[PDB]
Amino acid sequence: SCSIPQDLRDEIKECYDVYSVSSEDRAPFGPRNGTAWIYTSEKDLNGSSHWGIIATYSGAGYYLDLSRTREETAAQVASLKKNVWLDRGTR
Amino acid sequence: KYLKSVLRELVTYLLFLIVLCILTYGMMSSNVYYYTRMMSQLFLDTPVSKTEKTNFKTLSSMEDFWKFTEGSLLDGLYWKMQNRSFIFYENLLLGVPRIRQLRVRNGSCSIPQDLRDEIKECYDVYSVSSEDRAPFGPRNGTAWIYTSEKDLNGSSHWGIIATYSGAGYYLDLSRTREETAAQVASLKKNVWLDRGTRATFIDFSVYNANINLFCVVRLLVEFPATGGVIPSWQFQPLKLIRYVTTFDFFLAACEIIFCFFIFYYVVEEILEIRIHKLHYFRSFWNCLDVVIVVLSVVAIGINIYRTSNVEVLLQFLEDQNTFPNFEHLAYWQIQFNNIAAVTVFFVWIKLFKFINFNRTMSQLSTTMSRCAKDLFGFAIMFFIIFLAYAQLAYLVFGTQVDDFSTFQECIFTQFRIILGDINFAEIEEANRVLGPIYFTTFVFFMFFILLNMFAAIIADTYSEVKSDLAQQKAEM
Ligand SMILES: *[C@@H]1O[C@H](CO)[C@@H](O)[C@H](O)[C@H]1NC(C)=O
Ligand SMILES: *[C@@H]1O[C@H](CO)[C@@H](O)[C@H](O)[C@H]1NC(C)=O
Ligand SMILES: *[C@@H]1O[C@H](CO)[C@@H](O)[C@H](O)[C@H]1NC(C)=O
Ligand SMILES: *[C@@H]1O[C@H](CO)[C@@H](O)[C@H](O)[C@H]1NC(C)=O
Ligand SMILES: *[C@@H]1O[C@H](CO)[C@@H](O)[C@H](O)[C@H]1NC(C)=O
Ligand SMILES: *[C@@H]1O[C@H](CO)[C@@H](O)[C@H](O)[C@H]1NC(C)=O
Repeated sequence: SCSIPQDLRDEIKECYDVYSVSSEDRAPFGPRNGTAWIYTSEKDLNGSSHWGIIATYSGAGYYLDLSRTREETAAQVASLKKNVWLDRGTR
Repeated sequence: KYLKSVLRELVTYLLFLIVLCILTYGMMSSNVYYYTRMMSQLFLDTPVSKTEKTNFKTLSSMEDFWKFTEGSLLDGLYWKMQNRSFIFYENLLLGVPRIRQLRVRNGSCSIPQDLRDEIKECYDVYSVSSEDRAPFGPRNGTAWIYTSEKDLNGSSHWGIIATYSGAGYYLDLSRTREETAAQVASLKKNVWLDRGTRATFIDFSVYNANINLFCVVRLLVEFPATGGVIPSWQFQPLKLIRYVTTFDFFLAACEIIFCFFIFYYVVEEILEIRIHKLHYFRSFWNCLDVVIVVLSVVAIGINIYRTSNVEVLLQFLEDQNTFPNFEHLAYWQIQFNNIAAVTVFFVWIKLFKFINFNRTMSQLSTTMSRCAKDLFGFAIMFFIIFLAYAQLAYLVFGTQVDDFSTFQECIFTQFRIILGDINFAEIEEANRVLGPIYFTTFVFFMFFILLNMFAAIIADTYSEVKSDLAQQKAEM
C-alpha cells in the first residue's frame, strides 16, 4: 500500500499501510469460500462507521456468521484458526 | 491614520503563526506514541523469567542484570520469523546490538593504614582520570581490550550519577539468538562484571517499514561505588528518509516559507533597532522579538546541521552486518524538539501585543502592567523564605527521605505541597520531632499568610485602576 525506500528495498519486501478507506483490500484470499473470504460492500453488509480509538472503520469487510450452539461454533472457529485468517494485513 | 500599519503588522503575524502551526502539526503524529509504548512495555515490563517477578525497572542486584540479559532481553530481540528478526512481525531489527561497560582500576582510592590490615582493595567513584585501560581476563577480543572513545565514534551520556565517557570494553552480539546466547554465556562464565565496573550500555535500533520512522533504543545500568543498581532507558522515534510522500514535500515548502518569514522579521527588526529609536529596552514587546529571532535562528541552524550529515545511515546501508551508530542523531532530534517547543510557546505568547481592540481589554492590560513592579518587588522577599525552607529541608531530610534527595527535588516538593498533593506521613519516621514542626510551620506561613499577599496586591491595584479610569472619564 505504501512506498518503500529503494535503499533497503532488498531487505523489506511488503508494506501493510495504516488503515484508510482509499487503501482497503477488496480481493479474495486463502481458500476462497463465500462469506468468510470475499469482500462485501458496506451497502450490502448493512453496516456503518464506528469511530474506534485509532480511526473510523467502515461497515464493509469480511465476515462470517456463527451458529446457534457451542459445538459447531467451536468447529467454525477452529476452521478459521487452522486456515490462517489473521495475517499481518488485518487492522 | 495609525491603522494601516497595524493591519499589515497583524496580517503578517497571522500568516507566520499559521505557517508555524502547520509546521508543528506536521512533525507530531499519533503513531509514535503507540510505537514507543509497545517498545517500552515489551522491554521494561516483562519479568526476568517465568518464576521471578522483577522487571528491568526493578533491578536490584548485579546477578539480576545477568539474569535479565539472557532471557527477557533475548526474548524481546529475536523473534522466530514464520536469518532476519522482526520484533512484532512489523519492526525490523537492523544490524546487531552492542554491549559495553566502563570500569575503574584497583588501588584507585587509599584505605587508611589504621584499618589496612583487613581491607585489601578499593574502587573510587567514576572519573575520567581514574578509569581502567588495561586488558583483563582471557584476553582475546574487544570485550577485554580497552578502546578509545575516538575509535568507538561515541560521545558522553550524562547519566543519573555522573557523565560517562564513550570508551570502554565493547562486544557486538550476533544476528541470531543461538549465537548471542552462547556469547552472553561465555561473557558470564568468566567474570566480566566484577566489583570494578561502573556502567553498562545496551543499544540497538528498529525500522518498522510500515511507517517510515526509525526508533533507537538505549538501556543504561549504573553501578555506584556505594553499591546498588540504577537502571535507565531511552526510546527515540527518529525519521531519516523524510522525502517519500507529497505531504513531506509540503512540509519542506512550509519550512522554506518559515525561513523566509524569519529572515523578513530579522530584517524588519534590525531596521527599527536604531532608526525609530536607539536603545529601546523599556517596551518588553521588542525584547520578545529578539528572543523569537534568536531562538528561530538557533532552530534552523540545528536543523540544517543535523540533516546535512547522514553518512552513518548510508555507510550502514552499504553493509548491514555491523552495528549502526544513531546516538548523535537522536540527541540532536531531542535538542531540536526542545528548541522548537519553546519557540512556538513564545510565538503564542506574542499574540498579546494586538488584543487591545476595546476598553475592556485595554483596562485589563493596564491593570496587569501597573501591578508588575510591586509584584516583582514582593516576589524576591517571598522566594528568599522559599529557598531558606528548601535548604533547611535539603539539609535535615535530604538523606533519608528519597524525596528531598537534592535541591531541585526540595524546590519541586515544596511547590507540590503548595498544591496540597504530598502527604506528611513519610516524614515523621525520617525525623520524629522536627518533621511535623517543619510541615506545620511551612503550611501555616506560606499557605495563607504569605500567599494571599499576591491576591491583595492584585485586587487593590485593579480596583484603583478601575476607579481612576471611571473618574477621568466623568471628569472629561
Ligand atoms: C507484496 O507485493 C510485492 C510486490 O508488490 C511482492 O514482491 C511480495 O511478494 C508481496 N507479498 C505478499 C505477502 O503478497
Ligand atoms: C470451500 O468450499 C468447498 C466447497 O464445498 C469445500 O469443498 C472446501 O472444503 C471449502 N474449504 C475449506 C477450507 O473447508
Ligand atoms: C440487510 O439489508 C437488506 C436491505 O438491502 C435486507 O434485505 C436484509 O434482510 C438485511 N440483512 C441481510 C439479509 O444481510
Ligand atoms: C588491586 O591492587 C591491590 C593492591 O595490592 C590488591 O590488593 C588487589 O588484590 C588488586 N586487585 C585485583 C583484582 O587484583
Ligand atoms: C580465548 O582464546 C583461546 C585461544 O584460541 C581460546 O581457546 C578460548 O576459547 C578463547 N576464550 C577464552 C574465554 O579463553
Ligand atoms: C568508527 O569509525 C568509523 C565511523 O565513521 C567506522 O568506519 C568504524 O567502523 C567505526 N568503528 C566501530 C568499531 O564502530
